[PDB]
Amino acid sequence: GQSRLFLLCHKEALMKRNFCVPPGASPEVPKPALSFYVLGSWLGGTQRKEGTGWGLPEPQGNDDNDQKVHLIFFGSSVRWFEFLHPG
Repeated sequence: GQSRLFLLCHKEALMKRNFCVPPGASPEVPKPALSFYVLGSWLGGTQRKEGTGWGLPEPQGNDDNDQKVHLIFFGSSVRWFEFLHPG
């Protein structure tokens, strides 16, 4: 198994959105779909599964880019909406 920790900062609303054309996909306009995304900051490197528990985190990437990530939720992952809160 693989894991990574992140701290939630702000959560957008849940509404119908029109996705972008995927890179290299067919030039067909996507149908509107229910989706939302959150903005969160990573707290460390990737952690590898170690039996029941998890191993020590890998060293954080020496990247000058800000430790910020966008997590786009859609499809069948929309069920996590009510379990996410800032802080």
